[PDB]
Amino acid sequence: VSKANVPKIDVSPLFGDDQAAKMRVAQQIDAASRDTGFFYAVNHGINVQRLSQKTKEFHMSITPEEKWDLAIRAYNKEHQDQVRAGYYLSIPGKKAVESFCYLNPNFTPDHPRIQAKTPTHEVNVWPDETKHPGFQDFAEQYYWDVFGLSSALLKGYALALGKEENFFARHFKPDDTLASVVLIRYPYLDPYPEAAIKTAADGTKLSFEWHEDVSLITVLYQSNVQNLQVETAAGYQDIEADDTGYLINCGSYMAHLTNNYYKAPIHRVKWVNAERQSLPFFVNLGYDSVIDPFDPREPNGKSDREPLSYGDYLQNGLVSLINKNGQT
Ligand SMILES: CC1(C)S[C@@H]2[C@H](NC(=O)CCC[C@H](N)C(=O)O)C(=O)N2[C@H]1C(=O)O
Ligand SMILES: [Fe+3]
Repeated sequence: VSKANVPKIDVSPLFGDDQAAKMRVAQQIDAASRDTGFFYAVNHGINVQRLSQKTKEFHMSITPEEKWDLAIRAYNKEHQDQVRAGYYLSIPGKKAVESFCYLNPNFTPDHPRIQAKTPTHEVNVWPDETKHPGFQDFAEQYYWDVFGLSSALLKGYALALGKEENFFARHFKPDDTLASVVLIRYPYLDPYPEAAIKTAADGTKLSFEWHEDVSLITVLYQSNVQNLQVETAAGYQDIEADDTGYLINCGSYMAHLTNNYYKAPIHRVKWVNAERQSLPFFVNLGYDSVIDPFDPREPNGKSDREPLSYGDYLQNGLVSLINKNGQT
């Protein structure tokens, strides 16, 4: 198996005022996006060590009782209002992965989208502060930390496509973003349940099958355990691990916007029997956000694709990914 070319891009100029240096970052983002579709953002300014430690303490100390009380509707029929936010239980002997997903901390009972019961908007559920002291505080702060990194990255993508630097970021707002954080635990198990292992067409043992991301972009931190593969025309290629940088890739909304100029890379997760973390931040816009599709390959920049409001894209995409690859 060959190894993917995933360049490391110093993204620090995107927080600054040196415009020429920003263009030079933009060029690298363009090049990576038209090649394998992945790059590592380095010099990002987020304390990922603290992130890994706090996430570990939570995963390793939450109990079955707390998991039921936090479970999404798929695992607890009482919680019909939790479709996105809450705990995704493992099933001993059958399902290895478990995770905790949370949304915009600004989604409160007094938020207009909650009052209106708009789909994909939910109020986060949290564990008891006395049993997990400082966890909600850390998790909400991390949301805004990685929100800030994603804002800067969206400036890079805009400049890379020949747009003003707020083309995407102007729709990425703290008051209505549907972005989500998912704290995924991949456990070490001995014996490892065979039902939790899928076999690809090419024979590779997998934890999660091929998919495109339902997102504009995805901003991913992972433990230093190699697991990801990206599909190319010549077959799947291994993405090497790096637990100091963020792995960045486009989702299918970007592919729609750019008439597939920046494709949503197809990727899968190899099975690896090792305790590790996968912590994606899915960059989603607002429910009513609409970006006019364009084609950077045509001089006029025009395309025949219909504008697609982000809320409808997200609702349709989340259901489709569950139906294709299963309940996570
Ligand atoms: C490869 C990924 C980063 S992406 C893939 C898969 N992703 C999803 O199911 C999307 C969940 C989105 C979230 N509940 C929401 O409401 O927005 C997952 O988990 N996987 C991760 C992994 O398996 O490590
Ligand atoms: Fe993915």
